[PDB]
Amino acid sequence: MTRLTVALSGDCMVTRGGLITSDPAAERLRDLLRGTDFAVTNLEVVPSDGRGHPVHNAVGGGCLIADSAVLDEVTAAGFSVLGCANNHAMDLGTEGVLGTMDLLRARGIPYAGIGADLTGARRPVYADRPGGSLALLSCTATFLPGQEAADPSPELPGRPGLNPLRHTATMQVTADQMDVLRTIDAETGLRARRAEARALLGVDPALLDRLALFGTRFRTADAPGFTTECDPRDLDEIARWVGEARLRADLVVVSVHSHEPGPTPETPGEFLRVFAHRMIDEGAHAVVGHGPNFLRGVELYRNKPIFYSLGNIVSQIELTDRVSAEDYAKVTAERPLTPGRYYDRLSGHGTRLFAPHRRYWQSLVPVLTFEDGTLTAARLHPVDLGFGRPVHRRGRPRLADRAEAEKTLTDVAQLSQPYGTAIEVMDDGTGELALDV
Amino acid sequence: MTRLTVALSGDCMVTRGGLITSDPAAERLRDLLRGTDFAVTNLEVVPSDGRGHPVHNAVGGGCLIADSAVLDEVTAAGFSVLGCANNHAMDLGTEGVLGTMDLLRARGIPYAGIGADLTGARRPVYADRPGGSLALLSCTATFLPGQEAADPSPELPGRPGLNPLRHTATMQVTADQMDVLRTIDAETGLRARRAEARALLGVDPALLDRLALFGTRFRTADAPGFTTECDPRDLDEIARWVGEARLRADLVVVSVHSHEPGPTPETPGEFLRVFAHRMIDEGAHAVVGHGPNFLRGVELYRNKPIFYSLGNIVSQIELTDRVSAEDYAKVTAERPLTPGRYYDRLSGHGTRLFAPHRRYWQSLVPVLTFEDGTLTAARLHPVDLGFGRPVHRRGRPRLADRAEAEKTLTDVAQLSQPYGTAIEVMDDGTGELALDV
Amino acid sequence: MTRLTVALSGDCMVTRGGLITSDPAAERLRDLLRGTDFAVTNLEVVPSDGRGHPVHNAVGGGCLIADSAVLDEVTAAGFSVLGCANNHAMDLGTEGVLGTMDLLRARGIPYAGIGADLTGARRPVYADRPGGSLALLSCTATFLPGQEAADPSPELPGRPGLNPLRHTATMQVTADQMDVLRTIDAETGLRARRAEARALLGVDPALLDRLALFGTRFRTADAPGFTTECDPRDLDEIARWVGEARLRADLVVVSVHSHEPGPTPETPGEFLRVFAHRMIDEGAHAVVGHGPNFLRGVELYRNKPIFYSLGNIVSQIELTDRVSAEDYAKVTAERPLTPGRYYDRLSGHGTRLFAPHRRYWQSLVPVLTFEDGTLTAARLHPVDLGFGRPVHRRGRPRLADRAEAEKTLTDVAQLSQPYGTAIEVMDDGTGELALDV
Ligand SMILES: [Ca+2]
Ligand SMILES: [Ca+2]
Ligand SMILES: [Ca+2]
Repeated sequence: MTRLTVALSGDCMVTRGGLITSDPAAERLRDLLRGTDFAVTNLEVVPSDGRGHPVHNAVGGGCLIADSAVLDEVTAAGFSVLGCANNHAMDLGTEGVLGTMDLLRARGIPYAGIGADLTGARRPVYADRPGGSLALLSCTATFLPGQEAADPSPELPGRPGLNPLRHTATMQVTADQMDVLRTIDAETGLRARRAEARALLGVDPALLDRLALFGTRFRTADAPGFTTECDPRDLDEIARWVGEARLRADLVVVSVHSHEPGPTPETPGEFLRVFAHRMIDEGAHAVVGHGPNFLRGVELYRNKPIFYSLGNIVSQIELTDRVSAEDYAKVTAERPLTPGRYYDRLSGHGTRLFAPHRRYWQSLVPVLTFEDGTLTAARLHPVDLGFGRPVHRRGRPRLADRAEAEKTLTDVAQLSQPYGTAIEVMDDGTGELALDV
Repeated sequence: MTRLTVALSGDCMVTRGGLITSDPAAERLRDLLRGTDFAVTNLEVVPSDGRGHPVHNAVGGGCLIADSAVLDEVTAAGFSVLGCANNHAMDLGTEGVLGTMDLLRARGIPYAGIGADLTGARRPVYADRPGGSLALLSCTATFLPGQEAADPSPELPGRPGLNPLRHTATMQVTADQMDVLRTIDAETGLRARRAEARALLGVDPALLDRLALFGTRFRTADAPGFTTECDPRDLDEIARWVGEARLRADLVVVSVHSHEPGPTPETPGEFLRVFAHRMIDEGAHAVVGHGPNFLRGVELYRNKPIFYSLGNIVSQIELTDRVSAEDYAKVTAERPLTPGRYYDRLSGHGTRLFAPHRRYWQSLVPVLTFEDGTLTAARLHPVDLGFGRPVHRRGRPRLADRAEAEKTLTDVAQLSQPYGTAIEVMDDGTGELALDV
Repeated sequence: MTRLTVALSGDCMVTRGGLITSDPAAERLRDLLRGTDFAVTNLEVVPSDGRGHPVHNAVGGGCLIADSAVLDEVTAAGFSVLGCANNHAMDLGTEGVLGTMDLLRARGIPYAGIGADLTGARRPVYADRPGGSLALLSCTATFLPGQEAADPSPELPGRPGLNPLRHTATMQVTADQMDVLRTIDAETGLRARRAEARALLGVDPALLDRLALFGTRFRTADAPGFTTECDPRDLDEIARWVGEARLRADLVVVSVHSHEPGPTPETPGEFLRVFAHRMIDEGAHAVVGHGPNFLRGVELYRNKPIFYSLGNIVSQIELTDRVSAEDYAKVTAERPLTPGRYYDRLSGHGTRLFAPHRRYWQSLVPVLTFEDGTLTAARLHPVDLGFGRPVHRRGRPRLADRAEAEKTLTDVAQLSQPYGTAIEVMDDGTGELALDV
């Protein structure tokens, strides 16, 4: 009865115009996006007209702020529903995220994942088309503490921010390793410095047999190990809104940002897999992931796709003309630097960071087809971002040529193999997931 | 010489985008509306950008507030002249109705029935087209007391609000029933509590042989009965403006909102029939009614049509994302509710309110043709609103298929039979009124 | 250890300057007020600079709006903490009450009973002095429905308004009287007009053996009677904030507005007595009442005073220069009226309303002395408002002369006798309550 198509993509880090070049492979990507009912991307940049102040985001790679005109490039490329919860949305602070919401609403762009308070950041956004409706929810597990939005109290307003998916890590250690840690705690005098916190709260906050030292949670175990788990509040709250969106839309897509690695950099964190299964358990039709700036595996769970990371769909970090003073300070310089010179010195003249490795310049655009909520097709379109090209040309997306698309499709198939996912391959380098329906 | 077509419709309770789906029956409804000279609907929702505060409208079913973008859906569907006097226009208070007027005027949408003062709410609006002009007046007989607009004094401004059609109800009781009422008044001690109101005003305000007790008017009569009558001020004032509009437009349409039932729910209140006859007596070319959220009869009076209720042309109450705190309090909940969950619990999981009954999901769009003020045709187009479909899909209008349109046309013919109205029926399920001209 | 004095007063209906005349008895009243630690009055007028729109408050006697300069007269007279919850605070709507809050905060005047949302209207205000602190809470049981403030929801803001003390009245009727009421319901056809409300909600909303007809609650009883009861929500919420204020101030005063009469006009409603006992049960040090524009009895409950009504401390209703158009319409006139002529015709040229009766022009200012929360003194100062004087001079307060103060003190003693209250009388006409401490 109802038949809807959804295009998915990863980090859209756009800082320049001319996003879609005159290359036929780039114009064919825009044609692909425009031809779908909904095209989702993750706005990994703060569009700005001047509102806000730069926050110190050194671990995030610096501030990512661009002229608000890049929003026109995003929409003209074909993207129609934006996810905004990520580790850069708060780069201009609470005033910046309020400026972003204003810019998006003035341009008529549906967005989710940020809000004036926590509920607004958690809400889904409903995009209505003549053929049906899509609900988008957006959250992130990577962000500086405090950047999460807050709901109001009877006496104070909330706080603008992002929709959080918090998680805790626990270090499993043997009983002998545990005794050495507490010995180090006592002998270094650190336990003595918690003496008054014991008197104020009534008990040692390091004694939970659990243990909290150096801002890290330790637990006695049979063998050493490492475990992660979602925050129960965030998991239940996000799941709650997913069930709400299922009643009011044909399709529910959950967009999650997560840099956190598993046992190996290409595997997702264990908490992210639990989160993705829960979202589909609550009624989501797809889970699209991003963060690590490279591709990760694709899992089919209860006949619904989980894309743990679609990498970057646009990557123009080194082309931003907005570098904060704290970011400049990370590069020792004998003279004041211009933005382009700053990034050249930051990457060691191109010998480190994202430039030398091909994984940061391959992408994937899935196009899913649903019929009455059932997944009937999941096409895979590999995207090339121009590895090895000059800094001013790399980062713009185009449909990969046959040879490169096959390499990307092989990578995705290999990353998806632990989940039992199979891929059919076309002659042009595109492919599609093998479905059970 | 002059030949004009007017499409009429009922309550437009729009809260979502994609009002006209990709269904050919829905696209053919937009084609029908766009093809007329004037398409009138009743804006039964407050479009908002944030101005105002929710009023407690529990008897009205709750607050009905939507993103102001729904105005674009109304105009793109084909509606061109809006009536705004109804029991929801004041859902965001005087500031909300001032915000609505701003939104409508910024989008170039003609409207009537609300204003900054009582005269502005009473005025007609003149919609001019190359083929002629239509004057629309809009009033409502259902609203919370005080919501009516007010005119200024020499010392104070007026009050923003709606154009009212007030009415009083009188309970006819036998003389023995009357004596019991006054006995109950005296013996319960209620008459004692009016002792000082007697001293301040000079007489008992319950002694009018009329009688006013429990905020109700009682009158001695031969047999028990029930009578209603329009407020003389509102009837003369509205009639006054109708005569004004007749001098300045080719066509004068009066739009009246009224939930009030007659002896049976499908019959209009006796005052509404007197009002409708008066409007045509003063020179109106048509009277379009709405309120009860279902269809009522059609009457031809002095060769002019009276549509006592065209039901809902759009019905998306359960899809609103704006639920006030007082509205939430009507549903006892062990945890905070989302809007969709709140409406599911309010309707008893769909077992009560408007969902179980088909009458709330059938509609009618008449298209009238006038030639020099004379009615020469009155086509009837039954509209389906999707009974039994999921909550996120029902409420959007489309031209009913042959089988359903014939059922709707039978209902209208039956509801119109007490007025002597006859209908010709086409092969597709549409029809037209039998005219005397 | 701590010793604090509190002056109390009733309705302050000020609309003109020169509140304290050059009469030594008036200057001695200001000296009395200025000499206390806290002087409480009820602001029974909307101070305005132009913000808002007049609401239709016919049952309240019309709109009561004045130049905001009257706030300077209130403070210069000696009043220092204002209560604002009453049936006139909303005379200019939600915008007017927001304008009042702005005016009060710009002048540094502590106030309670109105707010931007329901919680702000319920909160106490803390007035701090070098000798200690007083917490004031303000609520009203007389107001037009909907004027109560509202708290926000996750999706909509609250509503500015007043702190409500709602209550329900039940008419006790015999079983035979009950059967006549339902017979009148069925035979008049009124029960037939609820036919669809039965289909929508699932049951007749008039069948609760209780019964709800004509917007009135009826109950079968042994004998006819009349009972009132506080709204459980308002009683528990107000009591909740009283317990909060007790922790943060030396003294807690609850100011309640109530026109509702008991079995006789001088007795308070039964619900008001239950409310007053509860407030002191929760930790309030005094309950000051007002509304009826005349004096009522004084009760000592658990060694804490309850003043059910202190009448008017200022009464200049007929001197307002702001008469709304709806208020003008209550007087049939052959020519447009000026404010003074309008009030002369409204009172029948002075032969009715408040002018002919002395009870509306006598007042009382109690001055309470507390020592560590214990009431050690309660002086009574009768106030004269100028009965029989010209309209432009009556309504301004002054300490009553010996002869008139003794008459007022006799009235208070008589009104307080049913509660077992005794009064000592001084030679000047003032007095004090007989305390058990
Ligand atoms: Ca990131
Ligand atoms: Ca209605
Ligand atoms: Ca009053």
